[PDB]
Amino acid sequence: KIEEGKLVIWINGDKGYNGLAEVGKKFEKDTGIKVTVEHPDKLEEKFPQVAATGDGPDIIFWAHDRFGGYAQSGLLAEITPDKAFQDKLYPFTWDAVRYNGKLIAYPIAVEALSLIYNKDLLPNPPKTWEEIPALDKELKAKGKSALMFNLQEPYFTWPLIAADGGYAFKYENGKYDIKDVGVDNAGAKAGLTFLVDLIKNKHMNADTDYSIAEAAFNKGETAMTINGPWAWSNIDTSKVNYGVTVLPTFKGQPSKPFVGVLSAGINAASPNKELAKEFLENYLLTDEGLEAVNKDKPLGAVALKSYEEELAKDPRIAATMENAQKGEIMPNIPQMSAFWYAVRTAVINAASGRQTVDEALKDAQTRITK
Ligand SMILES: OC[C@H]1O[C@@H]2O[C@H]3[C@H](O)[C@@H](O)[C@@H](O[C@H]4[C@H](O)[C@@H](O)[C@@H](O[C@H]5[C@H](O)[C@@H](O)[C@@H](O[C@H]6[C@H](O)[C@@H](O)[C@@H](O[C@H]7[C@H](O)[C@@H](O)[C@@H](O[C@H]8[C@H](O)[C@@H](O)[C@@H](O[C@H]1[C@H](O)[C@H]2O)O[C@@H]8CO)O[C@@H]7CO)O[C@@H]6CO)O[C@@H]5CO)O[C@@H]4CO)O[C@@H]3CO
Repeated sequence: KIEEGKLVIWINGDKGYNGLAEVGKKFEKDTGIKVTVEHPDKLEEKFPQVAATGDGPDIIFWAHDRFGGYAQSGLLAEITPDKAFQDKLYPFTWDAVRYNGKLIAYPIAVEALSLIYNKDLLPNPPKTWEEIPALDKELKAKGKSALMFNLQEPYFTWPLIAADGGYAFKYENGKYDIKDVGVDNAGAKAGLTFLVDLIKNKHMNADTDYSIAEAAFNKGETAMTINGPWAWSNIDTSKVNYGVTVLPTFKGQPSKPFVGVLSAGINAASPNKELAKEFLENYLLTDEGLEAVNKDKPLGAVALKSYEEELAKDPRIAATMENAQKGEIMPNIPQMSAFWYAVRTAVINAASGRQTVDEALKDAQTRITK
């Protein structure tokens, strides 16, 4: 069902889909071509189903990590932007959208975790992970804790584990080596061990989940937290006086948060590929375009250098980018579902003495490169 002479875009419901529409209206003015933005529930699952049979939308919006699965099944058309369009986005962001050495989507927005702190309790954030244990005792003397984050999820603990050497899969060129996993090196042990210590010296609680670390920061009980752009909305509400800054270093090495890139890909089945290419590169990927979606619902840090510079006037955004420029692009290969599951295990076991650091990581690694 190659609709033809139309544009149909699929975007998640929690995004700036009305702003996106106005861009669509703009397009419709210089072209006569109708745009249509929809936000169907479970679009990330419906896409692969409808597209396998030459259906779905012309363009799909989703975080880049799902795009590798789509591309393996040849659901996404390859893109060919020119060097001069390429130089308009941050370099790092193009590597988020290369599958099998091919460009499969356009990078929109960039997300990464940041260190969020209570300005009131902690007038100056720690620049070191090593210096947090002291801060905790220092702060516990007044009834408050130093830090509180999601420990139940690998996404949240990786920044530290990867700080000194850890990685998921090696990127030596534009391909990921699926047998070269960095969960069992020196660096990962150094970082996981540091984390275990925090739990063992009662500086941290082993069952602290997302909702527990949020409640705590937000009620003013703890002085720091580790969260993303999606979380800001609730703190505003909470009325806390927070700041957002770079992640602490570990052994003098930066924390390595995973990076997620919001991306737009074109259905391999679209008859409208040149139309979509036109709309993306010249209508959406411009200052007036990112601004129109953004006014509807913030995007965070964007990949468009020009607009980034203006957005980065909000220290929360500049910090997100700073963190993403130090982070680890979340690999988009199918093997990643192997890393999650196994890393969630290695960490939980280490944090509850159910297995040492050296035991957990080693069995994690065999599981992954299995
Ligand atoms: O119940 C909650 C959730 O249930 C359903 O989701 C299931 C999902 O469909 C399955 O695919 C599976 O997911 C596993 C996944 O495949 C594994 O790879 C791993 O997940 C990793 C992610 O793939 C990886 O991207 C990363 O994730 C981080 C995100 O990138 C990052 O943006 C952030 O996420 C925050 C969201 O941005 C924010 O909107 C908010 O999320 C709410 C969702 O929007 C909303 O859909 C719903 O989620 C349902 C979902 O609809 C069902 O499909 O509620 C969410 C509130 O929790 O907040 C997010 C932060 O909480 O953060 C994350 C890391 O959390 O890393 C992860 C691994 O660390 O594991 C997945 C299973 O754990 O299973 C889930 C059901 O559990």
